[PDB]
Amino acid sequence: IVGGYECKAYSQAHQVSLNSGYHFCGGSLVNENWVVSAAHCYKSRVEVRLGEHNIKVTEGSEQFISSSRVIRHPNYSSYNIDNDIMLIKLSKPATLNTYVQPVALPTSCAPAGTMCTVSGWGNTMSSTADSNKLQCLNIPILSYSDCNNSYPGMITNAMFCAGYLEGGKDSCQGDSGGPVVCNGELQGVVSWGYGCAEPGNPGVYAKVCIFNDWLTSTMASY
Ligand SMILES: [Ca+2]
Repeated sequence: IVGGYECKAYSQAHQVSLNSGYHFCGGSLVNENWVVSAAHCYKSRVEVRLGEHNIKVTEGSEQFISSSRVIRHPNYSSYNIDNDIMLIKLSKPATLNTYVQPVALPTSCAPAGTMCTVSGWGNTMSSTADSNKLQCLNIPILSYSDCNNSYPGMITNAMFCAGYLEGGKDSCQGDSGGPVVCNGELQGVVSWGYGCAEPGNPGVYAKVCIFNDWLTSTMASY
């Protein structure tokens, strides 16, 4: 997260760290057994760390659970990073408490102008911002025209832009797979962008509201 603020410890209870010897992506707990991330974060096996604030310090709030299965969207395509969503089945259910809570899947798509929160342990491009403690950022959803203008012809129906065309504030590498929460629901998944927090290069997110049929269909296929 570039230009954000350190989140109030555990204010983002659904936030998870994806770890394979080190933090490499984020994810969102959507229920006791499932995590939503980015298909570009795919690994056949990962350890999901819940209840985290400072990933480098044991706090007593964490839960480490290995995955029983990692399922990328059947239509994911890397050359254009389309359908950049993945489901992770936990090997054992998370324990919900003061530190671990799921985030609800969107009923409907949020329109342009909606103010949202993005969080993560990715690069902050700041000496002063410690990526080891969860960073938060409020970003507005951009219009389709501003989005397509920024990345001509590269925006599909499974993407939306959010952030600031002037730059300075954005998600960054390491934040990928993380949540974009708007009015208490998971609207996006940190996906891609050109650089981080650069003028004219807003962040691009996977558009969760068009994947609801696939998501629920899969969560019912345990
Ligand atoms: Ca910790």
